[PDB]
Amino acid sequence: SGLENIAFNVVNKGSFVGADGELPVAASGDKVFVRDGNTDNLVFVNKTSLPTAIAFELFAKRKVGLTPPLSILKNLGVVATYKFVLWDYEAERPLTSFTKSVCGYTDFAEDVCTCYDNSIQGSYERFTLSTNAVLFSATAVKTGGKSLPAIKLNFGMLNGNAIATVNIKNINWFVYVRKDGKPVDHYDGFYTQGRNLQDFLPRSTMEEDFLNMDIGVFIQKYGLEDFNFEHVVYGDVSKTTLGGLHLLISQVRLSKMGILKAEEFVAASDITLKCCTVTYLNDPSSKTVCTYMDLLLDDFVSVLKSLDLTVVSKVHEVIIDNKPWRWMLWCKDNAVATFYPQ
Amino acid sequence: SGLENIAFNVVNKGSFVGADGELPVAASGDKVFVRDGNTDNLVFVNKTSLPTAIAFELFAKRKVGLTPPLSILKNLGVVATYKFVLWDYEAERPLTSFTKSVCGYTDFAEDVCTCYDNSIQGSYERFTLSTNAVLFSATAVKTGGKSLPAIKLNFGMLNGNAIATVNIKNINWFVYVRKDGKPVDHYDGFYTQGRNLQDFLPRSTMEEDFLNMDIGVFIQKYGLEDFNFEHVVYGDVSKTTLGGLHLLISQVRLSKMGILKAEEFVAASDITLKCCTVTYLNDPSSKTVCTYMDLLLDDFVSVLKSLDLTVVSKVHEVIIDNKPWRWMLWCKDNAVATFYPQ
Amino acid sequence: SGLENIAFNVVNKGSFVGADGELPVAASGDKVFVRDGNTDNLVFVNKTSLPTAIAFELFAKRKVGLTPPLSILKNLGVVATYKFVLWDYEAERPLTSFTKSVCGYTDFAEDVCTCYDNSIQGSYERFTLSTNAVLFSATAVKTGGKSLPAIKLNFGMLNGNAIATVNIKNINWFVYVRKDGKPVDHYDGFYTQGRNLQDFLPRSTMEEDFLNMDIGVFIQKYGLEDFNFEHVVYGDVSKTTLGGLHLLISQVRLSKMGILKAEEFVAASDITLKCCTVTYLNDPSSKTVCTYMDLLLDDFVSVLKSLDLTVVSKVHEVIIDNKPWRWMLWCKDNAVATFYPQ
Amino acid sequence: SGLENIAFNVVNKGSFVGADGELPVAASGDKVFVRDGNTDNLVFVNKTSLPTAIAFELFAKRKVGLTPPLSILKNLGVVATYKFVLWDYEAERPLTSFTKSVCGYTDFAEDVCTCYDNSIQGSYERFTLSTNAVLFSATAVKTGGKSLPAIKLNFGMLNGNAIATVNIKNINWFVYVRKDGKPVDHYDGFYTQGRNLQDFLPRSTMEEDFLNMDIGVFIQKYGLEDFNFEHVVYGDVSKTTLGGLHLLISQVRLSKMGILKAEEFVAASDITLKCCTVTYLNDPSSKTVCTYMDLLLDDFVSVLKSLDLTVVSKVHEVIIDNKPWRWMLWCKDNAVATFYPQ
Amino acid sequence: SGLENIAFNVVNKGSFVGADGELPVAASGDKVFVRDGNTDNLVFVNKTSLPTAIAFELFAKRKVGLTPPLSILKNLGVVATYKFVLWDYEAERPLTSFTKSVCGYTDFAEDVCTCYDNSIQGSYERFTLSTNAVLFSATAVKTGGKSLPAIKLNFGMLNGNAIATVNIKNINWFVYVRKDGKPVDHYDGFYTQGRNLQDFLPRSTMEEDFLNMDIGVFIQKYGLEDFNFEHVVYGDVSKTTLGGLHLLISQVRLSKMGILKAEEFVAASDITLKCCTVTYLNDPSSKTVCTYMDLLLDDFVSVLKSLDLTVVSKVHEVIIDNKPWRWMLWCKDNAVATFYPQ
Repeated sequence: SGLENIAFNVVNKGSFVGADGELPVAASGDKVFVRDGNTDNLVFVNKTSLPTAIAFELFAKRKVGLTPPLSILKNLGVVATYKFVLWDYEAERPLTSFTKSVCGYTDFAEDVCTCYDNSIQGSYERFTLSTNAVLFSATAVKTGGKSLPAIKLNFGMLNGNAIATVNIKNINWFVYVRKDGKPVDHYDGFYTQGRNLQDFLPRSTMEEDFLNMDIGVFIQKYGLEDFNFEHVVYGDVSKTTLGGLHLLISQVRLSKMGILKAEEFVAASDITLKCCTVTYLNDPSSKTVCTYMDLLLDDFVSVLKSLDLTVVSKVHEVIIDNKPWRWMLWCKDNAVATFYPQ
Repeated sequence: SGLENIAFNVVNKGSFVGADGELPVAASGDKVFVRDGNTDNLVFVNKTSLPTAIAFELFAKRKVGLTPPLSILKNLGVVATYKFVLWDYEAERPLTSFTKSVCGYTDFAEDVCTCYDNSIQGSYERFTLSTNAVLFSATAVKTGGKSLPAIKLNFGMLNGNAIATVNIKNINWFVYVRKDGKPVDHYDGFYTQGRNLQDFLPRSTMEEDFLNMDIGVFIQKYGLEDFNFEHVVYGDVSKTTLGGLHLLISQVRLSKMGILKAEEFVAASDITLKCCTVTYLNDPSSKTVCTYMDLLLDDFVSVLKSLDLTVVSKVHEVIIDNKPWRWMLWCKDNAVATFYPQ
Repeated sequence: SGLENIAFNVVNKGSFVGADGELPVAASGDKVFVRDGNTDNLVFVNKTSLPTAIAFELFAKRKVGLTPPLSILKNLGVVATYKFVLWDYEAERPLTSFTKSVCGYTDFAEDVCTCYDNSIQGSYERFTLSTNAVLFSATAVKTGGKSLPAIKLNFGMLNGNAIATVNIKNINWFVYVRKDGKPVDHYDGFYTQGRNLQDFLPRSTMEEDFLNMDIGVFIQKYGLEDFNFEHVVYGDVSKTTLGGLHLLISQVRLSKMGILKAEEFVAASDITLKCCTVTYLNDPSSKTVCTYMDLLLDDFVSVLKSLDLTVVSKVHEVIIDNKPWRWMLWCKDNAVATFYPQ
Repeated sequence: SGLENIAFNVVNKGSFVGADGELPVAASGDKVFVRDGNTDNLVFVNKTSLPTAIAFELFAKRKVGLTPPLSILKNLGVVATYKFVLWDYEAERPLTSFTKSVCGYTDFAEDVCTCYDNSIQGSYERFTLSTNAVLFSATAVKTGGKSLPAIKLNFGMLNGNAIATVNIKNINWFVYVRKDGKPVDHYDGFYTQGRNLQDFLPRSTMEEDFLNMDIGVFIQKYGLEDFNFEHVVYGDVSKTTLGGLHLLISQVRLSKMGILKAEEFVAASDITLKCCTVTYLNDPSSKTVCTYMDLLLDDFVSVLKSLDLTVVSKVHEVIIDNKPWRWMLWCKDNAVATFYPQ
Repeated sequence: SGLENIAFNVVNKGSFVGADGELPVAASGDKVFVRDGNTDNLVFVNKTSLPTAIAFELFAKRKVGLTPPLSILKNLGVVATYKFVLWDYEAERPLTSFTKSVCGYTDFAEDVCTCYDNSIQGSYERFTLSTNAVLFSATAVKTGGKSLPAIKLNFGMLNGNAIATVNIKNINWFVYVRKDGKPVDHYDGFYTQGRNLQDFLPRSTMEEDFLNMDIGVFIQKYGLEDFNFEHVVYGDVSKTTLGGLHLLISQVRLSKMGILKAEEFVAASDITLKCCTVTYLNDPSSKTVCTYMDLLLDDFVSVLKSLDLTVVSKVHEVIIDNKPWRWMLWCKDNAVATFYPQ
């Protein structure tokens, strides 16, 4: 019921909930203001390529609180969301430029891979009829008494903050794909965790141990002697060009030791393969193009312990967030020399 | 009911009429667009200091078709309009920055000189109760069987075009003032006509005659020999500095003779005293600060024929659009030498 | 003496002090630049709805160093400041859109509730003549009686940073109201402290103890057993929906235990009742609409210890920053169940 | 004395004249507004790449009224103007991005080819000392009866309008060059007239005759039979590709016959060689790249009657506005076939 | 090869490296977006006074990784960089508005003081021929074993992060000046270190000691009793006006003790003399205009121990970053009272 009503919701409920009320609002350049008697309050700054009042609407209509991770949805070719929007809080930007039944300006009429939120009346039915589509759900989906083959997540986001099953608290997402007119049989692979350098929290004993233990002690405990962990995960800050360092957790640990900067090529929370320029001040070291992923450390190790250490170079395909990724492996004398994506 | 509904009205009815329907719209910088399937149509360009979507709303809510002239309303200290807006089509801009019960963003809560349109349910009643306010009406206003003292206009505007009573067609506006808590007794003076150089049409036989006749013939016919009409109204293009030329109609006539440019200091259709830089190409002449008014030529003459030609210099006060204006008169040998405003 | 002079002051003294000198300046979009020979330095970014050069001037003319808290001024209906501006450093914005004798573009000629700074020549006189106005000063007004009912503040701001009387350092503001033509008799209630989550420093032994002590120990020491402090102030992070948490200090303590995000609905330092979306990562918990105020913990307690624990539900009115606020109280078996604003 | 004072001058005197007074002004995007109590009036729209308040200042400080033609000044490599600005009314833009002693933001400290206005105290002295510089003056500059020789113009501009010596009215400019540390000996060539298609007026009997006479009659009278005037100047509208048409006056004549559009490649009034896409509706014909110059028809003809009609192709150099221009000449059987610039 | 190719490089390599590939890009306001199928990703936000696509190009063409400190280059009057740009990461802005052979829009044709990067083919040759120019190099420039003498730096920047020779890691820059047509003989003075308050790391045992030791212990160890170190460097937070505090390291130490804010007057990383408004919350104290420099503590001390403590006031000239700086010295009874720049 108009921008004045949406402003009322955003100011009083932090998002559009369908509350009654109006505030005077005007977009002006990339800013949204609300007239508060004798003062104009800034309530929104547009970092999208959309018109400001539009970006503001979509932000107000984002799914608030508990949300599914973004990169998987992006990876499944999601083009538009149905009756909600998913906000990338890191890039400041909806998941895509397109919606369905959200906003006239951005609505995308053509049949296309659409993402449905099971918590919303009728989205399941529209999803099942589709040739290509994705469904997510706080719970599983069935027909029979027995269910539907599924992507099962034991972590998620909360108002754009990374959260995990953790005192005993269950964080679950069920994500379903239909493609070329039929359910996808099965879902392989690992899932990126969606954490960031500043707010990183460990989600496994092995991760706890990586951050807390001495190097030799951690390597011994988990039997990693043939994987050049000191290079590949710990990072080698001994030359001016910083070696390896290819997980998020690598940065986390090293920044406990000293001052570490990581400058992301393109700010985003809906991407699997990440990349930054990384600088370590204390023992001056940097790597201009530092690829990395936030893989659960257990999963990464599990990948290492399935590699052939006898070849000199192979390219291995790892399935992460539902997509094959090319990881280069250099070996030497039955130990890993380097292991990196691309 | 939201910008999408207002866009629907503007695109299909040229203004907001309360039609049902929605078009996707977004302001972007100083432009308004409507999404037309695969194309964005530009429907509005903002030349106001207001936020673009706001300026667009107020424009959509302007009084359309037959309107009262603007400069009188401005001159009566009008601060806000009640339940409509008056659009200055020349400046591209509402009459003031303020409304009442039109638009949250621009609404002005405090009691102030408000302008009411009698065609709108309830505006008369609110007007009568006010300490300061203005009312306009297609017809007169009474209590008794006998009426209300009034500003009576026999001309007006039509979608921002100047129109006059003229085959037999009546153009009337009745404008009423209440000030310091009571009706204004009486209304003196003349009214500017609101025409422009390009679209000027004569409204009297004398005006017809000014444009059509020879100079000597026109002067003789109307007995203007002691008023330096050749200088004051016809304009003297014989030196590089163009003399006199102090009515709109002066420009109109001279531009029939040759190429005349008139560059307004500040574009506006709600101002009484006008001013431009005027250039005549054929017999190169110009006047940097050329004051002028669009007075009915009869009224101007009537003012001349009430001046004392015996003084060397007096400043005369003329009442135009309800305001005293200072007109300088230099006389010499019982004829006018110069007569100009300021 | 023009924008060039104001730029000179801002660049060399961080504000307009009346220093002589000039620097080439241009606003461009929402930015202000200074030509430094071969380089344009960005000196200001406009987050207000005012034109950029104008927002820049008012920022340059803000009261620098020691300043009174803002929300009380806003609460006393202050519309404009006389010969200075109060900068909200959090919103990046003058206190209101209007000044008096500061800047032409923003000056507000009409008689209205004006705020005067006693340190400025003549402000007290103008204040005393006013029908509605507020006065603030480092010292209190005296006259045998003698003082003049003033909301004696023992804390303040300092370049937008919260500071308190604290080694022995006095921070005082005296704030006077005239309303409907006469001094306000008396001033009741408590005052918000204006601290933020990141910079929070305790101001009382009780506050020191809330941050440092165990829960049971703190509750016992202050006899809070019947006030559900574990829910109302400590916060309950045990479900996905985070319970209670209704003071700034609540967030402060919880962020010492783990990673706590607090996303303000509208950034401002001139508002009394605050509100955010709050997320706790370590034991995943969040509250979408989390009302809170930064009350002195002693005062809040004092409020608790004046409630009737025998009713099931009452709405209590508490006076904070000179305004009645509705606080909801659910009781159960003579102990507080919930106590929150609205 | 500040933008407020400059706004006062522009609104009341149409330019900066040094009048006392202030109006609240604010640039906002590419627009400048003045607060007129309850209304923001648009007084300037920026079409320059300068910041808006700056472009507004330079416009206010332009030379008003009688001005020298622009393209010659541009051709003499003028980089900055001393204590004034020259406004290109067509492109809406100062002659260059640079001034000296006009505006801090655009001032150009380095010694460079500067243009001086003899009407301005001290400009002649600074000009004479310079290594490279241009001087213009409405009076010849002297020496001892005799003179530093000059570019002598018998035409000029008036508030951006083309004007000529013409009842008996003298329009003169005297333009002087110093280059590589010494007066320029002498000045050859012709000068473009600076007219436009809409406001074109003839400046010679030959020009009068070209517009008014029949083609054969005009050609015979002036003995033009061997110059393909019907193609080169009249233009050939007989095919879909419109032939020749290489003078302003060519367009002028043709637009008297029917509807002619001429879309300039780059709007400017400071350029000698012009170019447009030209379309004739009545007998559908167009030329995408139509080069032309506004040469005095007598001068153009004078150039024709100094060509060798015996060669098949030569490139001739013509001096126009103090610069050599390459004109291509195709001849056939001792008559011109084509004659065009480039 | 076009903005699309530059976007490809920035998104995939974090800068322009000459990689092949294209991404659709568009600047819009002060933002640059890349079309990623169904989504527009924000890749750059313009904080410069240049047009956005241009600022974006210069950023992509910055020197990446190991770079020379900026303020010295600025101090040597550098106007343009040859075939690279130096990015000020703090102000978000090239070092100047000008380049040579980088970008057409910002290229500066005229001979002027140019900076050359020895790592770039042909820059040394162009540098040597120049009348005024600067050259930097990670290797000393030679002559016959010996050398054109240089500004020798044992510290530098790394992707905008301050770094020093430091396990054993050499950070060197060699900076050479030519002026008035000939090598500069010799280079006196000290060099600012380019650190910031947040990322400050000590570069000397004395610096280590200043941060870690007690005040008396530090002063005694280094024999500083006659230099009012407690005021001049430690700072005096005991009054509401915070005394002395004239080094970066002063802030660093104090912010270890409690909450210290330092608001820079103009954000920059290319300036020697710094200045801010500094506020200490815990013991409320602030200094509006707080001048400071990040000098190696050893160098500052070295300057102190070369002062005459017998005068009451002298102004001392100190050479820092190749420039004389006026430092005021007040003495009293053969001990320093105050010592500050300006």
